[PDB]
Amino acid sequence: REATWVTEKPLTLKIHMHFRDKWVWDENWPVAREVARLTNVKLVGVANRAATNSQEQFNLMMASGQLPDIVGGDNLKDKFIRYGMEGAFIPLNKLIDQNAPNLKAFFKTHPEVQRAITAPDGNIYYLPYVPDGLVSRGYFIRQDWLDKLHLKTPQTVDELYTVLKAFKEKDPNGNGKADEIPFINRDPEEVFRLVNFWGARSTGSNTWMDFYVENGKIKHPFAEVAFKDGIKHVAQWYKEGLIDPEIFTRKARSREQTFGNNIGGMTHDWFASTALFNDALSKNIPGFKLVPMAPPINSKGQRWEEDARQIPRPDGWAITATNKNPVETIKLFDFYFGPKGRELSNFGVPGLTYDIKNGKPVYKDTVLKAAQPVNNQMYDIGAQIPIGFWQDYEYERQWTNDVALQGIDMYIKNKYVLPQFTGVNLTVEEREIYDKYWPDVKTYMFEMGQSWVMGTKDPEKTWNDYQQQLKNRGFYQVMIVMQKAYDRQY
Ligand SMILES: [Ca+2]
Repeated sequence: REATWVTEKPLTLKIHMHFRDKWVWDENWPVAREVARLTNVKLVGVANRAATNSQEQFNLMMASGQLPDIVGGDNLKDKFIRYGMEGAFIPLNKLIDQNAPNLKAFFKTHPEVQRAITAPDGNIYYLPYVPDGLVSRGYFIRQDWLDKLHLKTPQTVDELYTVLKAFKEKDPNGNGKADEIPFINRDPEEVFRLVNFWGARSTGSNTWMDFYVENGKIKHPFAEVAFKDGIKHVAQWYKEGLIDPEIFTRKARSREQTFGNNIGGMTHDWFASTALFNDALSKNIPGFKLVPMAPPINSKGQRWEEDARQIPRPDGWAITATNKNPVETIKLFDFYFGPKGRELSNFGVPGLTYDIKNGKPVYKDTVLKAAQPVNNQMYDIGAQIPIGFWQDYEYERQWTNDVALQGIDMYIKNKYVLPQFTGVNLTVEEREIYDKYWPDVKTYMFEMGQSWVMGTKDPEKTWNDYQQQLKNRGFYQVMIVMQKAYDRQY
């Protein structure tokens, strides 16, 4: 028996949580078992472990019969809202005010967050993953390769093109082989962000292919003429091999592969984990020096850093209408917003991954000296996972080295980060159009995007057909409701 118990008799619930296309909830996780012990509530996963698409799995579950008790994961906000209104997920407003003091307090002081997760009917259908921090990604380039080739840090897109071209043809790793890949990225979507170099947006926030606002008008990056011209340039860089040919397939371990084998020359990724490669590779590649660099001046004469930490993220978990124990569930959820629950969800297990010293959670040296970035380590034990939790930046500071810190401070000080889209609140009627067309349009945009990048389709020759399809697929119907909602507020 524990004072943190949310129920006297032991309670086990089923959870479907497939996330980031490669992970599933594991009751075996140290963190999970630690929370079970402290709350007397144990969660058992039911997600298909051999799945490669989390979203597909959510749909599969939505059509596999009786739903589990809890559903969680990344990029589920729209599904939580859509099916929440359909009655698949229950409203949490009441449950919170009456049984979740930690959350009621959090929302009271975080009105923007509460608004961001509220549905058109005014109901809260899930608890979000709430990131902590300001900046997210930044550009990194091989300083040792620049020095080896006697090149200066590229300040413009034209200078960058010359640098990447040199990386490709001048054998910087000096093994006499043309094995260098100028630009690499673990996120395929970052290839689309390259259009920034030519004054075109790729997304309005940390949420991929999100809308943005410009002079009181809602716009979507993939529908703009600037994207047509910008993507032509990206396609060219891809054809010339300046961009990793496996950009859409490599994914997750692109850094360990390309930097580890000394063939990657530049990327655009999160500061902390990316800078760590300098420490992880120092022994094998002596001169290895991956450093942050300001965004190059684009075709519009500006240095853009389009990405920023998003608070909250469209990630989290909800309670299904089939959950026979809703009050205990919300209490379990509330535990995560208390001091001990938040600590576990961020650092892992005390005595395992960290220890309390001077009263503060302090990571063990075995974790800090590991070859694997600290967040990857947390994922392995059930921490820093996209459930409904409040991230604590202190967990990140401990493994943010001086190189990363310098880059972070440079971006903050120089204000390269573009204003982020804070979204809009649609009425039920407006949301109906949104849920009917947006999902499929988004899918189509990505597909067209890859085709343009890989040269299987010429953006110039297919633009009119593309615009016609966006129309036929209801994209402009979605755009109109978005604009009506935007004005309804500003
Ligand atoms: Ca080489």
